[PDB]
Amino acid sequence: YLAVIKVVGIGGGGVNAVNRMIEQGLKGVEFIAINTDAQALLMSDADVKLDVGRADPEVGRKAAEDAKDEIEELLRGADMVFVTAGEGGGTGTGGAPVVASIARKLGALTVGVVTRPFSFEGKRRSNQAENGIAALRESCDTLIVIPNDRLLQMAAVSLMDAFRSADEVLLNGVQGITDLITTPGLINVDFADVKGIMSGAGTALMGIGSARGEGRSLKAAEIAINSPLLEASMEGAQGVLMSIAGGSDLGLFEINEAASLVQDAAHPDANIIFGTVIDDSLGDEVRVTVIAAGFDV
Amino acid sequence: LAVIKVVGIGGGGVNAVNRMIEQGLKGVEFIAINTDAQALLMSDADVKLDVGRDSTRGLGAGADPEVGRKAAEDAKDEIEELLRGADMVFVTAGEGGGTGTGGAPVVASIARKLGALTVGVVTRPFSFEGKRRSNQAENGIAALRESCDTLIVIPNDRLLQMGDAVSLMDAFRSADEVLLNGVQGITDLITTPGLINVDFADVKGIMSGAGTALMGIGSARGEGRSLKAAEIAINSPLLEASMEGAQGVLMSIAGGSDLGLFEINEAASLVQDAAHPDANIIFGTVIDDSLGDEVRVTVIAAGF
Ligand SMILES: Nc1nc2c(ncn2[C@@H]2O[C@H](COP(=O)(O)OP(=O)(O)OP(O)(O)=S)[C@@H](O)[C@H]2O)c(=O)[nH]1
Ligand SMILES: O=c1cc(O)c2ccccc2o1
Repeated sequence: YLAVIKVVGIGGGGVNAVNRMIEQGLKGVEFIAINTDAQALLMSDADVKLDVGRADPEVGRKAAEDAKDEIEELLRGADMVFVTAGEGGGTGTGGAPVVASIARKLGALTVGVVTRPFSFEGKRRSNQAENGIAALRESCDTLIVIPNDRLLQMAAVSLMDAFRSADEVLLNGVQGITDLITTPGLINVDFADVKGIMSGAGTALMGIGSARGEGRSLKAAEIAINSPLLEASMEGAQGVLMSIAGGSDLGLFEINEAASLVQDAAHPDANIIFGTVIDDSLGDEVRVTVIAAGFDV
Repeated sequence: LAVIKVVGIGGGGVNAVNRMIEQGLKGVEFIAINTDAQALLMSDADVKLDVGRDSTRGLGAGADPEVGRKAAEDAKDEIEELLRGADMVFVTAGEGGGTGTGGAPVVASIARKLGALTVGVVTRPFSFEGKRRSNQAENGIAALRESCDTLIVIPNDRLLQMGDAVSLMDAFRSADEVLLNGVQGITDLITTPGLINVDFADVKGIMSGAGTALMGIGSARGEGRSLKAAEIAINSPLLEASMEGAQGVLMSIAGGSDLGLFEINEAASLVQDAAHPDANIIFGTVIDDSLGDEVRVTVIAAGF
């Protein structure tokens, strides 16, 4: 009866992202690692693991289609599937859309998570990364797109910091939503609400914010609604999800001030899903995640 | 904090990493890369990558370094994605086989292309392993040295002059230990500093572009421990009697919190008296409450 959430990392970048989620204690989900390369295997502590290798996206797609039945049996039962090939290119890019289409034909709410690489990484031809997004958005209910370039606006970031930041915000692209659904807080939500703003919703962007001390929830919320990762698209989004993670001492009044701000910041006709998550490991810090989907005609 | 990643590649490198994990080396991420799937399933590394499955069946590179080089290069995008974010990468291997000899330069070059401070720590095989393993290790060391800021070379032959005079497995365990000593002697300055704090920036200043290097290790307890451990270390057979001509020297003294500045300083006086007249010498200390009344000096010598 409660939502069954499965999180699928496919390809080297995807299995590695899933391994990071496991090491950071992301709870309440089933982890699935799918390897798509014949020549190598990244190992994983995921609950469920499937090797389909039997650096090219076409290779990753054929490997996944060859295993469509096995893949489908792993996904059967899920209310929600996340699919990511994480950072980097590779076969995962090709296999991701196959997993996503299987999940959506199964009727799971299917959320793709994809990263645009930094511009300083170059491009390898076919417009490979752009095609990978398009194929994924062709088969996802919601595609969360993380533009890594916008991280360089979040300061005077070093090259190592830029990579560590990309990893962290990718992880949050899953955690911020899944914790809202799976983990109790003062303000809880219905999986059905979440299904309503994300189903058939198309492309989404994300924003994050953190603060300590006085007015932490309003500060963190204002950082999140203003995140360069949202690419100034908050005002036109027709679906908006916001989750506030903090300690269990966080007062209703302060929470509500953040909820009121996202409503002022959002388009008047937007669906807004608002909740909180008790995470006492955070001290007097509070962490806001904002997912914006849709667009205004 | 600086993000430190330690890569064991090939069988010996993966075994050294397990020993690092067994002995509690902290503050680093351990990455095991091998061409044998069952040896990687016995690894306790945080991250594990099986390469060359098409070209080796998961049974090693058959002592062929070109096989190990192609297997790592085939996985270069994956490896790069595992290293991304590190300020410091160590690349550790037993030279002379196929996987470590061939693959270590690829891992190192990725770390260097990312701009991480890239430190190799590798062993020369024992003379009794035969002349092809020595030849292959020679080429592998030369390739590795092109892609490392500092490449620490540990001659296994000299291990047999130290400690107890037994068993083949015992000797390789000794290799595992000295590889750990070379990694820990450096990483602990950054992750668990004592009184004389030598941070990542300092280590980067002395180790960047430094070239080939040797190490010495020494420990002692009781009266005059810090002087004793320092003298064993600067006289270590692993230093191949070349300490005294080295112009860059990094030295760490690890001890419990009862280790006094006076003790530390007396060891430092001894080392710089014995050093090259023009040598750059950096001394740092490591708080390690696990050592009891023991003190442990590690010495890294480059620039001969
Ligand atoms: N530290 C350490 N060194 C080892 C161990 N076993 C072998 N060595 C050393 O490392 C060298 C390389 O061995 P090994 O690492 O196992 O080969 P490999 O790189 O995996 O190459 P392969 O795939 O062709 S079998 C050996 O020649 C020996 O000198 C070990 O258990 N610990
Ligand atoms: O550690 C493992 C073992 C495997 O069988 C596997 C298969 C596919 C994907 C990831 C995997 O990680």
